[PDB]
Amino acid sequence: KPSYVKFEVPKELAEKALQAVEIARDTGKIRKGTNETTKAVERGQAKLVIIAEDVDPEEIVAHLPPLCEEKEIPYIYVPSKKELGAAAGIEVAAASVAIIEPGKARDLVEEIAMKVKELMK
RNA sequence: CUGAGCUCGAAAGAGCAAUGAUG
Repeated sequence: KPSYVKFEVPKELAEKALQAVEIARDTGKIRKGTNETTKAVERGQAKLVIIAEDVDPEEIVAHLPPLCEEKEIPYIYVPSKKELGAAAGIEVAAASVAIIEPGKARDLVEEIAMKVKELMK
């Protein structure tokens, strides 16, 4: 486990976020890679943000949790950049992803957003 | 900013790329 995990995770919650990224992909609005993830926040209203637990250097995503406390935005880690990339519809690894519109996945974002907001306290 | 594309020979497939191709 890296230095920037602000909370620990079972096999669940991070796998439910992985299949949330799939369902938003064509049915809603998704943005790809850590720069587009960072833009998604600063343009004022992301819906959620996803990060890979296996990043090296780890310091390159360390600006996302702080930025997510300034913007009141909820976030969650998933087991690898290579399975995050696959979920996002691409074949290169992705250190992070952002949700602009959940599509079909509105109520799937809502039930995990609520649980993120408690395991963060 | 855009945000996925690019490099090559043949009968072919490998490599680069969201840790950023194109512009």
